[PDB]
Amino acid sequence: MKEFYLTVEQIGDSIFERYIDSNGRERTREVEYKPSLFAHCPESQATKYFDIYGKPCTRKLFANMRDASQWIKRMEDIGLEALGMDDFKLAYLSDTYNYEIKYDHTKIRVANFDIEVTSPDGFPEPSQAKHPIDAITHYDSIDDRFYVFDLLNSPYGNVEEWSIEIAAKLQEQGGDEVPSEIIDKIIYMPFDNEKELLMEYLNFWQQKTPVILTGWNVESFAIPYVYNRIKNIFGESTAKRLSPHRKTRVKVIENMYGSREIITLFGISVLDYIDLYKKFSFTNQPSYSLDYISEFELNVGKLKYDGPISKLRESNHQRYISYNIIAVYRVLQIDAKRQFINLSLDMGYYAKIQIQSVFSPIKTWDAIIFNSLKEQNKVIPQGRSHPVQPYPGAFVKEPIPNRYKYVMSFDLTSAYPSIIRQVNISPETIAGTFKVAPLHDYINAVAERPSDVYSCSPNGMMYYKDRDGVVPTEITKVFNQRKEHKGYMLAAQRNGEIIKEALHNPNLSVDEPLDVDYRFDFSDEIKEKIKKLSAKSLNEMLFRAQRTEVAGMTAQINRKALINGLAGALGNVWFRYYDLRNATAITTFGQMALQWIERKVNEYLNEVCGTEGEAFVLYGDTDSIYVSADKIIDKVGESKFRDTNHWVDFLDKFARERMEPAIDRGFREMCEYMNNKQHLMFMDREAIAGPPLGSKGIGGFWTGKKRYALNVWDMEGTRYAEPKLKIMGLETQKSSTPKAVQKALKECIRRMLQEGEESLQEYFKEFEKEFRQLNYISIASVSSANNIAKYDVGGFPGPKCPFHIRGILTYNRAIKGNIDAPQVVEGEKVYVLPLREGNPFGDKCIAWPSGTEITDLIKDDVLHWMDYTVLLEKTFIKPLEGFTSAAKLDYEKKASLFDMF
DNA sequence: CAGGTAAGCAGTCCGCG
DNA sequence: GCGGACTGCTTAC
Ligand SMILES: Nc1nc2c(ncn2[C@H]2C[C@H](O)[C@@H](COP(=O)(O)OP(=O)(O)OP(=O)(O)O)O2)c(=O)[nH]1
Ligand SMILES: [Ca+2]
Ligand SMILES: [Ca+2]
Ligand SMILES: [Ca+2]
Ligand SMILES: [Ca+2]
Ligand SMILES: [Ca+2]
Repeated sequence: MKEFYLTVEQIGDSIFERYIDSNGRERTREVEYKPSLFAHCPESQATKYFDIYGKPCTRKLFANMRDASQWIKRMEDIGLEALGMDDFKLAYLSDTYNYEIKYDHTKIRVANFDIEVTSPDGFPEPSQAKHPIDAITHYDSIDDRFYVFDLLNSPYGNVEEWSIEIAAKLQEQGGDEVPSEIIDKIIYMPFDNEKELLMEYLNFWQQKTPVILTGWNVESFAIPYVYNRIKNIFGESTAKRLSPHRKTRVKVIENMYGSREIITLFGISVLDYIDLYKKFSFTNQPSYSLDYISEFELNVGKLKYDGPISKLRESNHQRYISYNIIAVYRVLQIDAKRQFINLSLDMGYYAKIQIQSVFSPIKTWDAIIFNSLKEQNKVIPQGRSHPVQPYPGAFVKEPIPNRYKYVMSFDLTSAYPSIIRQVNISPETIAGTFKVAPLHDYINAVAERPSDVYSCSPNGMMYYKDRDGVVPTEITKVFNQRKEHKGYMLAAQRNGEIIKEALHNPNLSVDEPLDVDYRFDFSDEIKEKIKKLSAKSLNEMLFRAQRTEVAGMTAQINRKALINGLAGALGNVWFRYYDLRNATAITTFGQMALQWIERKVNEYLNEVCGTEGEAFVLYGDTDSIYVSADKIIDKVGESKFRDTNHWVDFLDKFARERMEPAIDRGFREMCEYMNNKQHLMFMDREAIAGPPLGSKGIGGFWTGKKRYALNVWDMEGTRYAEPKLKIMGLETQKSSTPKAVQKALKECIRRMLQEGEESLQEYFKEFEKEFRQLNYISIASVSSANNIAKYDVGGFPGPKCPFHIRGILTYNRAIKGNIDAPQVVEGEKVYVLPLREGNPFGDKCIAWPSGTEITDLIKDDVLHWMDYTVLLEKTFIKPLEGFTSAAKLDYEKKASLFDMF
């Protein structure tokens, strides 16, 4: 097989590389890598190296990496550019793997671990590591085994061995319900004392050294705790055995308010699953406890136990250990679904970076572009200092707040990356500038043509047309990948709808799910067999289709995020290719494109309708338009349609056969106007929206910019079995909105859009009547809690104290003195409830850690003093009032003359 | 910690005769 | 109590 790296490090003048050799074996080597850097040289100097601008360079080969780094410093002292890849391990990887890396995941050791630490005096701080580690479960991907290290004797209690037999039993049998599919994969090791446990763990770690290391909060908790505990018991040299090169570094992670400590283990790639999830999931969660996320992702119930975790080991060691094992498995289950590790490996190897660098689009693109340029013997410029400067972004149209019955939307495929490719925007393709006219002059096509030679953006920039820039070239490659995976995602989605349809008429038989590839549209034969299947088989097929869709989603949306990150990186001062001229060329072209096409669509539709000056485009954001289709439907007449699907078909046909060709002609003219390199503005129909045929539903409404709701029947070619709400920006979409309130507001909107005013009034009246029975967690608001200290003045709110911080301070006084009570963690999320006047907490609200029950100490008092009236008005009535006034609708029945009978 | 700008709403402080 | 200046938080792109 072709070799591939696992990890790479620079340690002094050596590269330390772990890799898979040509036989599939893991190896480690130390290489005295001699780096090269570059300086500009005279035109007469014969060379094959040129900077990105075509200026000749001489290569300087250094005796060692320190020599190279010192040379960079001296070049700064002289005042001359030091060119080339200054991150020497990226240069090493580029030299050693001068080919597209094909990796074999089965050979990469992926470790998933979790530790338990009993502590009677509050949260066990990793930097202190003052309490024994009493459990470790460490899953190894190569062995496919859960290795369980269990401390039986501790200063906090001596316990009996964990029983695998009890662990397997149902909760109703007194067991722990450790999933049957992992029972045979557990390797259980009990220990008489902690020193022995840790020594054996380290020997095990040396035998089975993780390449990728993951788990839940491992970077912020498990890794520093294990490192510091071992350091405290045995000394530093022993703790450094966690690194295969015996090198570690305390790394300070700092933001705008305070800092924290993590341990860098050289020769290991740590991908904490919480961070993978936050980056790659495109969710924003009220809580990031593993319990909360597992419930959300997997629909598994929380692991229940009696009493605090600080007493769980002594009271019920059996469950304590079973829960440690299940916690490790839950991360594996989430990954089986989301495939973030696979994503990271894909992106890391593609870029030729340390895998953990996938968190940084700047580093990722720096490496992609360097490797691309190196292929041509071109030489990357030195990174420079730039002051942070604001720059303009997208255009967003101000909508007229209203109901909108029939709506068709369109938006550009990969807008910003497509603009980059179309205009040819790149550091080395800048050709000059032209004298700019006001933006509206380009939008209305009255401005002088910018250039008859170069490709232009209405910010004044001109670009070469003779050859593609490296940014367009490399962005196109990742775009093509994204497009492939999105194809699979949408096929899986359409396949899901077929199954949902079939589930209306399930067959009374015993059978199996069909063995099919859900990434491809079902054939006629498959469709026929599906129509003959049982509910059991259909539901299994739906589950599989939906898992396939999720896998496609992960692969596509994060490749989209990467390419969009390149457009953004051009406006990030830490990017090697930072240039506000290029960043603004993208954003300003986008503003033009949107407003240009708004004009063209209006002109086209006024033509086909025989009107003048009428606004068909009601809204737009960045690269999208929302077109009122009422007059189109009305031109045929509603009574001509057999059912909802009939007019959806008609609008779909109108969009594809009339709208899109007109849109395309408008954009081709714009491309010619700007003299662009290639027409790539592809604005395809997104949504077809409207009320169900014959209903009193309103179809959709807008309250303002970035705040709307649509009843969608077809989304990017997926024809839904049941209408789906596309809701953007409204409170139903915000993690800060109480769970039960999101649900109720969503139902109000569904009723507005699908059923009408009377239906809405019926639901509101019921909700208002019953909501006091809702569980306190379901009606609590959520907020991130930053700067708790700033606003804390002797335990009381300081000037300008935010509402949620006030709540936290109220909580702190209420639990004061308790070493055991859960503390609110700076920067994490809290639940927030308002409190009735004259409550014993002495303030108008209380807040506590999100994803948790409030401590039993005060729970009864919170429940008793909760202000339901305020809660209802702020989270429910006020947003609903916003929706209904916008839609010109009443959520309460107004008086009428009929009342007099 | 890690990636760009636009823009919405909650809430504080305080004016507004 | 609404509106502005401001902070804080959170979404749409
Ligand atoms: N830097 C950055 N830019 C974004 C992000 N989301 C959207 N944008 C910018 C770049 C996009 O091209 C543009 C339009 O947003 P869209 O959500 O419609 O994405 P895009 O057109 O790229 O892909 P699409 O084919 O519509 O799925 O807005 C983001 O998360 N980061
Ligand atoms: Ca635990
Ligand atoms: Ca788009
Ligand atoms: Ca599309
Ligand atoms: Ca059937
Ligand atoms: Ca869009």
